[PDB]
Amino acid sequence: QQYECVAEIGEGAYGKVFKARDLKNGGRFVALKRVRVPLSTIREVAVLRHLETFEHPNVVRLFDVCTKLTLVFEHVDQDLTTYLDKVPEPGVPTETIKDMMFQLLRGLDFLHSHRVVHRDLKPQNILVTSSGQIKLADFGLAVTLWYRAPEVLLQSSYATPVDLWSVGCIFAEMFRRKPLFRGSSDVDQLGKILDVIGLPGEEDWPRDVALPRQAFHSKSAQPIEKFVTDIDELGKDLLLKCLTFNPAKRISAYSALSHPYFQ
Ligand SMILES: C[C@@H]1CCCCn2ncc(-c3nc(Nc4ccc(N5CCN(C)CC5)cn4)ncc3F)c21
Repeated sequence: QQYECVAEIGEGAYGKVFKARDLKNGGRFVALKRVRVPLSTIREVAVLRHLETFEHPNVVRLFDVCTKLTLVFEHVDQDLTTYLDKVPEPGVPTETIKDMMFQLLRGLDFLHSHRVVHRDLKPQNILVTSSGQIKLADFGLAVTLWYRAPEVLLQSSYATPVDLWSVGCIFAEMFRRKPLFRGSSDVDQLGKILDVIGLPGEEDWPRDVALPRQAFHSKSAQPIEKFVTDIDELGKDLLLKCLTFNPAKRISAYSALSHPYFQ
């Protein structure tokens, strides 16, 4: 084979990911991934090869596609979840957050501008280069609920604001170094959320969902500076807009890039 697997670096419902040697391209480490045995896959692959034509610095580069189906990416040495583990005390520098957040919002904005929703944005998909660059992975191709948007939990909409709620949970985890909303089910996840952001208005609750608003009793909207520590006045306003219950009122990645927090 053109690539030689050396170690497993990821497993799940997306497929099995391997660290491999690019035997033909200088022995560089690459990320292999195999998908199962269709025409909807033809669709999602052409999109992946189309976004590659742009070669965005905040998305993992696609080196090859083979034939059930093998996907070769640029190997980046570690992910966000092992970066936050190994980072020294007392945490991530305040500007290292601001920079990584901007790279995150740029990759998401690139993905959203081309009408691609990540749908599972979490630290395990966020990768950090040895240089410190944020490169997104595991998208454009079809369990932890800790980063699901409220509208995915309620099962109503699954649009681009879904990824911006996750950005809020990652934003707060870059000050906590621990997940903000950590639930054991979708009904518990939505509860741990509303316990902090507050019970929204009756018109903010989507319709035809099985879970009614009156199901929860999270009486107050709590101040976010209690659950997240060390966030500035701007880091609060930006984080509050990502963690907005109504996806229509929630901030977009394009509007988040042009926010006072990134000056
Ligand atoms: C498998 C990942 C992430 C999941 C989601 C699936 N997906 N998709 C792409 C990648 C990916 N990952 C890396 N590198 C990486 C990732 C994790 C790790 N890990 C090794 C095991 N450790 C316990 C944690 C760190 C090491 N290199 N480099 C390029 C990539 F395109 C991954």
